[PDB]
Amino acid sequence: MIARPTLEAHDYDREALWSKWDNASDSQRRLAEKWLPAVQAADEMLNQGISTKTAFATVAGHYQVSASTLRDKYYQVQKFAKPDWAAALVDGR
Repeated sequence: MIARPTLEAHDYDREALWSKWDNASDSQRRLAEKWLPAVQAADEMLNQGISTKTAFATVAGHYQVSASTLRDKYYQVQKFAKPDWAAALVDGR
């Protein structure tokens, strides 16, 4: 679950960011949920020091997503705290 966290440690108030999620359509939250297990699984593989090609290839093999698309998003959510990653995926360009 994107449970609901300890809204305690943050120089920025997310109510605005999470209000956006609450008002987002079901399809948008659903899309973010689909991309959340792929980005999270990739982090575990990089932690084990697996080659990026093999790490992304394995993820692209198990998940039907573009390896190039997932890599761009993985670095983009790096600056965002993991708990807000679900909200960051809602905000697409």
